[PDB]
Amino acid sequence: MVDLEQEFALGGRVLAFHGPLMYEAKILKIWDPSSKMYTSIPNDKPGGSSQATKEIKPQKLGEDESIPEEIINGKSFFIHYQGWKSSWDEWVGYDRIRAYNEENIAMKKRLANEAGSTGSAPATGGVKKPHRYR
Repeated sequence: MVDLEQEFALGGRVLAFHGPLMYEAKILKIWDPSSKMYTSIPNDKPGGSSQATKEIKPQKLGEDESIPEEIINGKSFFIHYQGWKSSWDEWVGYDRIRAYNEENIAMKKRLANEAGSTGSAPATGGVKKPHRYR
C-alpha cells in the first residue's frame, strides 16, 4: 500500500528469515546501541509474563534474554513468533528480521514454494523443528 510498511512498526508484523525458511513475528520490546538498553509496550504476553506492561522503562538487559554483539550493535526486535510456540520468544537483528512489506512477501512466497514442507523427517528438511535436538 505505502512505503511506511517497510519500517518496523511497534505492533506490526515482522517476518524473520532463519536460513532455509522464514516465519511470522510480532514486535513488542525493541533495542538500539544508542543506550544499549531496550524499550517495550503491552503488545503481547510472552510465555513467562503476566503481560508486557505500558511504556516500559529502559532497564539493563539479561533478566531472561541474551543478544550477541552482532545485534547489540544494531536495531533489534523482541518478537512473538506467530503460528509457533512462546519458547521461541527471542530478539533478532535487522539482518534476519524486516517489518511486514511486499519485499518480505516476495521472500515469503518464494520460500513457501521452494521449501514449504513441515520438516518432519530425521534430516530436518528446512525447518527449526524443536521436537528433538542435541
